[PDB]
Amino acid sequence: GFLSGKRILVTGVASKLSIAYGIAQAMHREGAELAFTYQNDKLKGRVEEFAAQLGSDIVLQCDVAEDASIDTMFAELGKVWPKFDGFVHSIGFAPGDQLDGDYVNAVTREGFKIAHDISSYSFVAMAKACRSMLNPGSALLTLSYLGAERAIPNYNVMGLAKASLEANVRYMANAMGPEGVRVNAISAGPIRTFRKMLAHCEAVTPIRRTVTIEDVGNSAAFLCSDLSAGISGEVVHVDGGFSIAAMN
Amino acid sequence: GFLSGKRILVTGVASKLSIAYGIAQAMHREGAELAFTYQNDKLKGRVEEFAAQLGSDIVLQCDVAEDASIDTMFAELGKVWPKFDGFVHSIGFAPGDQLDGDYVNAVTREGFKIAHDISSYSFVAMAKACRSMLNPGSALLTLSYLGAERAIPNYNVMGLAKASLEANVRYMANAMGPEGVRVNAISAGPIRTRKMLAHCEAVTPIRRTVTIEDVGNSAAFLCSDLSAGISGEVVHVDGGFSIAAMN
Amino acid sequence: GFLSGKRILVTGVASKLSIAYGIAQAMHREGAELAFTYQNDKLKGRVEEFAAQLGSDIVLQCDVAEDASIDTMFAELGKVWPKFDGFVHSIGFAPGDQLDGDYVNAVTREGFKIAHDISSYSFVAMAKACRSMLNPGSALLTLSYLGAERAIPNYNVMGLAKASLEANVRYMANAMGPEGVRVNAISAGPIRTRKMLAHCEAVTPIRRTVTIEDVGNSAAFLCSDLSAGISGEVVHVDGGFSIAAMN
Amino acid sequence: GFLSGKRILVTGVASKLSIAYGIAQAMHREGAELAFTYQNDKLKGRVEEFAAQLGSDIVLQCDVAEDASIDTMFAELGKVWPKFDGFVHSIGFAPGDQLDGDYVNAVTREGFKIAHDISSYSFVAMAKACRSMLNPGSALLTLSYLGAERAIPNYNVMGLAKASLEANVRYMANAMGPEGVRVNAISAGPIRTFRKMLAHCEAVTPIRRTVTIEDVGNSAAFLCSDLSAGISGEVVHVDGGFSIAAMN
Ligand SMILES: [N]C(=O)C1=[C][N+]([C]2O[C]([C]OP(=O)([O-])OP([O])(=O)O[C][C]3O[C](N4[C]=NC5=C4N=[C]N=C5[N])[C]([O])[C]3[O])[C]([O])[C]2O[B@@]2([O])C3=C([C]=[C][C]=[C]3)[C]=NN2C([N])=O)=[C][C]=[C]1
Ligand SMILES: [N]C(=O)C1=[C][N+]([C]2O[C]([C]OP(=O)([O-])OP([O])(=O)O[C][C]3O[C](N4[C]=NC5=C4N=[C]N=C5[N])[C]([O])[C]3[O])[C]([O])[C]2O[B@@]2([O])C3=C([C]=[C][C]=[C]3)[C]=NN2C([N])=O)=[C][C]=[C]1
Ligand SMILES: [N]C(=O)C1=[C][N+]([C]2O[C]([C]OP(=O)([O-])OP([O])(=O)O[C][C]3O[C](N4[C]=NC5=C4N=[C]N=C5[N])[C]([O])[C]3[O])[C]([O])[C]2O[B@@]2([O])C3=C([C]=[C][C]=[C]3)[C]=NN2C([N])=O)=[C][C]=[C]1
Ligand SMILES: [N]C(=O)C1=[C][N+]([C]2O[C]([C]OP(=O)([O-])OP([O])(=O)O[C][C]3O[C](N4[C]=NC5=C4N=[C]N=C5[N])[C]([O])[C]3[O])[C]([O])[C]2O[B@@]2([O])C3=C([C]=[C][C]=[C]3)[C]=NN2C([N])=O)=[C][C]=[C]1
Repeated sequence: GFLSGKRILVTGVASKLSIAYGIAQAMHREGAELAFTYQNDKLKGRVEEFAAQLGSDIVLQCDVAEDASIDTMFAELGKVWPKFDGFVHSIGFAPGDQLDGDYVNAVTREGFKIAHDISSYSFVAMAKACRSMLNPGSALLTLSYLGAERAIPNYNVMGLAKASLEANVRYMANAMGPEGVRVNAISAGPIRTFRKMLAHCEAVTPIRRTVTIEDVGNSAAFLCSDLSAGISGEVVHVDGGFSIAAMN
Repeated sequence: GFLSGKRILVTGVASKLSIAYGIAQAMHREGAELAFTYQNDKLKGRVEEFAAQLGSDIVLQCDVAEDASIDTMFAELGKVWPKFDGFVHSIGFAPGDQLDGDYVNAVTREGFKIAHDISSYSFVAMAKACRSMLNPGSALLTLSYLGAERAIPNYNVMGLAKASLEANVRYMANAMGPEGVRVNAISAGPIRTRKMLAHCEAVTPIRRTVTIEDVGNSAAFLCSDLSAGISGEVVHVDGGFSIAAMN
Repeated sequence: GFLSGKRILVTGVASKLSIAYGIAQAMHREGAELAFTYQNDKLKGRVEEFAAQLGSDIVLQCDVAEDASIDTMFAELGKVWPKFDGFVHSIGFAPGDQLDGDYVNAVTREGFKIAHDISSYSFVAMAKACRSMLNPGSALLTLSYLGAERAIPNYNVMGLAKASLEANVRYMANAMGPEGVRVNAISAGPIRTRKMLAHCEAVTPIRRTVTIEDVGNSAAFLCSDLSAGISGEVVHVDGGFSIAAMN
Repeated sequence: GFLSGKRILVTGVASKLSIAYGIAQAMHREGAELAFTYQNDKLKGRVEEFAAQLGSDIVLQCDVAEDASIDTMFAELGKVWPKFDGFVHSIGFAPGDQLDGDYVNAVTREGFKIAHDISSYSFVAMAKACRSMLNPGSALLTLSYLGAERAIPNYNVMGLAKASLEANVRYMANAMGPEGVRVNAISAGPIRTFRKMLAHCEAVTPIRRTVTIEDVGNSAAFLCSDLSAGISGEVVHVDGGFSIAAMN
């Protein structure tokens, strides 16, 4: 596979529906050696077994809200991989009350802080903590959403956090490029991981279907492989062309 | 002039060189009645003098880091302006260590938190706190910068906070549009007040850096009923710098 | 008003509903002296009457399909305005068959050629033909549309021609900036004058379609010294429509 | 390879330095069956032999200035491939006088017409002429340049033609998507196929090198493969992050 010889850490695997699962799947298909993180001691067993099916028993706890947890995860990772070739950041959160109704009425100082901290800062917090561990030719990948670029009802403060995240992609690419690391995002179309949101995108997307975790995983695999050696700092739309049409 | 009849609150005046100052001068030139905030004790006197020179004695304390300080400022404002026509948000900050050197090395969780809180969250915090006071036809304005869109050396986490601020403009414009409020930003070129300035002078299509007068005249337009068809827009007032490459 | 002292040429007036008409009214309201072109014999009378109502008797024929017609129009213009301050380009056309149905089936080599020639090339053709006549401080303006940026059904090859027109704005702004000329576009929302209009009304943040008055007030700003810090910009005057999704 | 079972037409191969060559190379590496066009009876032998090295003796004359030539090329192609899975458009031209000096002084009605006709219209002229021949899952690819988005000295009217071309990508994707065809562009960084232009991009690009025809070919291969099934109507920057940095 075109990831042979690569070791990639994959965050965000929570179930077989997770975008991160589809990415891990495609990467394993392409010959990558994988490691997995999990947020809390609840997902622990569930992720250990997803890992197993994908050639791996590197399953490590990490809450990205805490610098200590990120450090201790990469110290653990360093025991089996003193060096490695990048990671997939597939993590986001905002408090539930943030994401319903009029944006201005819903947003709070605290809601804004957590959304940005978990959905955007954590991407660079992970890069900081593993920087000396990355091989030349490493690639970092995060997952964004059209909410960054357009005002979408209910998406609310997550849109700001995703915009911060896409700028984070650019400043990371810029800072880490000279030492041979690429940094990109995929802006994915909607996937079941909102019933009206999915339905709308299907009717008006150029490809006339919603994208799958397989489509996103294949794009992800490519973007973390040396095939994409020419691509850095880019948000690639894997939404079947939805964002480039209007009034279909 | 073209803002006669409008009541506009102007934040962020700190000196005669402040963008907010060029904006307040331009708006007063166009007949706006103005009100002013100041952040702390150190700036109160400067802002009173500027306000007096521009016909105003509404000078109110406001530290956008705190919800209570925004709320009491608007309660104070409501005694003289029970309704008004919008505000200019000309505020941002990141701790000094954030803005020098390699971005990935410089940024910290706390530095990121403050940059976004002060430079982005505060725009919608002010809007939330005065929403019921805004007349139909109101306009809100904030100030952003090309670092929101491109990776600029040393700008670092402030680029992320400005990107969050630009999306805030879109989300606020969309939320507030139905009750008659527009929300825009000006992405200003760097203002001569250091290596970046010499660069922008040479390669900007109009062959100079923009001034606070340029910015102020665009800002007054964007807060006036002349810009009635413009909302959720980041307008580049950088002399065309951003749209050129390899000049 | 804010265009006193400016001499601006206005193309594209065809009726009281023309965007160019709202623009000419707004500029005359702001003290500009105006000049007018008309495309052909059929429109001459309408444009003379409008010009007279707005204080002008400079009404000149110009078909931008031909180099000689642009050159003689500007030679005519130079007898009354040896120098002047810019022009509003409000011209586009594609043959009728281009603009209905599947894009790939509708477009032809000839239809593409004409759409780009008339709707894009003509902006720089006019600029070339009057370059030496423009005062420092001059501004050129053209009218574009969201189809330049997104695939819109039925707009078809006109979207490609508008994209070429937007890049023309950037290349002209960059070329002409050093001698004191700015060049911008307004990307106007669809104006009520059919299913698209009902759509834009419901989902546009300001909850209405923009009017030729909205467009005209932005255009007058962009041709005035108030927009001195703005060049090579496509400003969206569509009420925020383009920056929202799934409304 | 991830193009196995695909048949792709590749235009624009003029020499071993051509972007189209690097694309053909990568595609053949990935198992695609190839066909090649050539502009004039001069390149004929030279292209026939490039083809041979890449598993192919489908080498067909085509001048994209002429509808008849495009039609007769696809009729010929139809003799060996009644159906096929898309094509690479790697064609552009403007008269030499267009591309030097002040844009406004250099541009002419005729220069503008030819630049747009050859660099932009020809992409959709090819799609029109082979539409009934495309399999579901087909992909079309063209090559653009940052000149479309920014004003670059000397690039002049080619910038307008490339902007027209990128809009063409979107309207094509929109029109052809429902019948199962994707359409994308790669905006490539500078490649030797200007000595100061290359040099500048090397110093200030995040990856600190200019991209190669191999980087572009690998991205091209991906974008014409089913791995990119989620991507349509997109201009992918394969310029090593150059366009997303400023003042480096
Ligand atoms: N889905 C869709 O459609 C989309 C998405 N996106 C994105 O991506 C990401 C991922 O997510 P998903 O896959 O989808 O889901 P899940 O599976 O559930 O996952 C999540 C995750 O995360 C994590 N976390 C949290 N928190 C935390 C964590 N970790 C660690 N630490 C901490 N603290 C968990 O665990 C899991 O695993 C994301 O990012 C997304 O985004 B978003 O915003 C969205 C959605 C939807 C739609 C849109 C958007 C969802 N979600 N989100 C979030 N969360 O953020 C993109 C596109 C599309
Ligand atoms: N300059 C230039 O070039 C620019 C700018 N920009 C922007 O805008 C704004 C404003 O700025 P300026 O005017 O310039 O400055 P100053 O005067 O200093 O001011 C500021 C203000 O704020 C305030 N604050 C703070 N914090 C706070 C406040 N208030 C309240 N509360 C609180 N807490 C003070 O007081 C004053 O007044 C801004 O936003 C800006 O941005 B930035 O980032 C930038 C710069 C430069 C360049 C670029 C950018 C600077 N600064 N910044 C900040 N700070 O943020 C835009 C464009 C341009
Ligand atoms: N409307 C709306 O919605 C819009 C529009 N836009 C644009 O802008 C311009 C103008 O339009 P309007 O005003 O609307 O129309 P009218 O009135 O018809 O006008 C036109 C003009 O032009 C001229 N021409 C032609 N050809 C020629 C000329 N001149 C000279 N020479 C030659 N050859 C006539 O005469 C008249 O005056 C334009 O550009 C527009 O665009 B488009 O595309 C559109 C529409 C609609 C919608 C969208 C778009 C219509 N039309 N168009 C054309 N035509 O092109 C913008 C936005 C909006
Ligand atoms: N190079 C670089 O850097 C770049 C490029 N790009 C693009 O891509 C394409 C391709 O080109 P190249 O590869 O580069 O080159 P070559 O090899 O030489 O090729 C060309 C071709 O074409 C053809 N043709 C022409 N005409 C015609 C034809 N065919 C057919 N028919 C007709 N009529 C020939 O044969 C050959 O093969 C292109 O498109 C490009 O673009 B551009 O604009 C550019 C350049 C440079 C830089 C930039 C840009 C060059 N060139 N070009 C043109 N031509 O167009 C992209 C990016 C980069």
